[PDB]
Amino acid sequence: LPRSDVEFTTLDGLTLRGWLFPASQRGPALIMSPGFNMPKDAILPDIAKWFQEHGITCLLYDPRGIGASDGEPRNDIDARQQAEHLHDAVTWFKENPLVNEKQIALWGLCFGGNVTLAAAAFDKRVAAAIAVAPLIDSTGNPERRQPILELAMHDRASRLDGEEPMYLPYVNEDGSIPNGLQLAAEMMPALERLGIPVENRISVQTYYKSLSWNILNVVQYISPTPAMMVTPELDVSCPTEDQLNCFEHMKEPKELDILKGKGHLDWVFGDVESILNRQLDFLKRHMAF
Amino acid sequence: LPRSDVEFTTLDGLTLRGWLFPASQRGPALIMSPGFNMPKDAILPDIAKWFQEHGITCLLYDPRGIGASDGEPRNDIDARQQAEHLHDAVTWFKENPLVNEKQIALWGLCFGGNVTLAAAAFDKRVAAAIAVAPLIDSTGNPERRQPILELAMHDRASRLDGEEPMYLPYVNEDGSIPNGLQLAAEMMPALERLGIPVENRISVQTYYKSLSWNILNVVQYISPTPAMMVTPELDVSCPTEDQLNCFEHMKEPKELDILKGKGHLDWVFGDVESILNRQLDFLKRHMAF
Ligand code: NA
Ligand code: NA
Ligand code: NA
Ligand code: NA
Repeated sequence: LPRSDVEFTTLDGLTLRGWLFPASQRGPALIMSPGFNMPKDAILPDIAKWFQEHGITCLLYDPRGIGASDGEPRNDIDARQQAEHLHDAVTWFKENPLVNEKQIALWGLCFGGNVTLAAAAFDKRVAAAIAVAPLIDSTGNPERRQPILELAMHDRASRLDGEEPMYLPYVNEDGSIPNGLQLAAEMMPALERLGIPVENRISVQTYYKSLSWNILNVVQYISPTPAMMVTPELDVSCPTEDQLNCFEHMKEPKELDILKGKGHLDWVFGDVESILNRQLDFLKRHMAF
Repeated sequence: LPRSDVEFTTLDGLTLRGWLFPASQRGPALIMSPGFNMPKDAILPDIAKWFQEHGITCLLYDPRGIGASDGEPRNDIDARQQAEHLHDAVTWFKENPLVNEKQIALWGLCFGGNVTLAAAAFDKRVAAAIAVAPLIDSTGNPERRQPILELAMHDRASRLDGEEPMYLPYVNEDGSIPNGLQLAAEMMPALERLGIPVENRISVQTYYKSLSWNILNVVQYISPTPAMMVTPELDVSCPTEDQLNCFEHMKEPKELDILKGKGHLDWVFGDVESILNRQLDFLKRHMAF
């Protein structure tokens, strides 16, 4: 079946927009969340297509302030709000007659995997959750937290006087990287090298909100919702050690797949059929289909 | 001088309302945050009068969704947002021409002490911070989180359908206390007994937000802002041990004042003059007045 443009409303009044990949008959479903500061457009659509071809209806949408979705400022990341919006997505999805409401899973890549795990921590309507190379910590060096926090205070006060929101680049003109931005600055050239457009700016408030967000503090609440982590062995962008630390904080039932020999992104050039068959088997075993 | 009605706009578009207790000349200032789900009207006004009489201009306002301030749902507690609103309160104090911009301190009681420590962790424009009997953790029995999280999920879906927000009582009809409501159910009869009006309802969304809020994530960032914790020795509502554990997570410069033989709130019948004198001495030493 062809993909559809869809939109749905959040509790806080925003329209989020995305793509629906309907399966050929009523059955399981999957809500897919993209990487850090990225729209739905890159990488995930072909994965959605693969799941759709295996009977899973997929929802792929632009988070708040990204891509085609409402939200101001743009490129202003809020994990707590984004997890909340996944609850609103589940609410929306349940009304689709192709969707068995006991077979709604969440799937997330990179920052989307952080938000996916957090949403699974809170929403027992979710039948299963998969996190692929999740971004666990944005703190960076906490002794360069001070400049960005000062910028965040200046940004508030300036916007209160009608100024535009302040943004940080992934890479300063002097070649520097702002404190919590090395993953972004590392991924951007590889993505753009492959023709994937990248918004190379992020609101300074993004760093403020992440200091109060610690996924390690809520992942113990996912259980008994089955959860799978998919961790590249050689992830230097989202440190493999961080991802395994998160897995260690989770309770059973939880399942781990290590992508042997792969980094944060280059697994897309490996045996992706076998990667997705493994995740499909996880979903089949736990959502029963 | 007489107290004035004041109001100020937050970055996210709300009008918060409060009282101003102006000192007789330009000098230090103090932003005062009340306890859990409580308006500005209780206990704090007389403390503000005392600070005003010692030369400190006080702002005492209703948090979002409380009392005279904007916010929907009502009685929906969001520590992250309330700390953000403390940043906008600092901006309002700085931008108005009554106080010395380098002598703006934060003061908070109970849950207000939590938000005060959080705000001081992020905002280096603050000259000093005082937390009195800060509420550190509202998780309650984590094995009891499920009925509330389910109600939170249901509230979201219902409100999207046009329905009114769902609230919980401090005391259920069978005499039971909802999971994170033991402090509130304990303090309510005592305040009402003294004629202090108590809103005995809390949004089900309050527990949802609080699980992603852990003040111990950020209090190590307060330093170098001088911070003072005032802890009742026999606090059974916010366990003294939680408070001291928070204090040990903080760095220097910090100062601790144990209120010997006092509970969460009954220190208000003791030697408050000497209690406040130790806080005034703390402020004088760090704000040079
Ligand atoms: Na964080
Ligand atoms: Na593997
Ligand atoms: Na509906
Ligand atoms: Na909490």
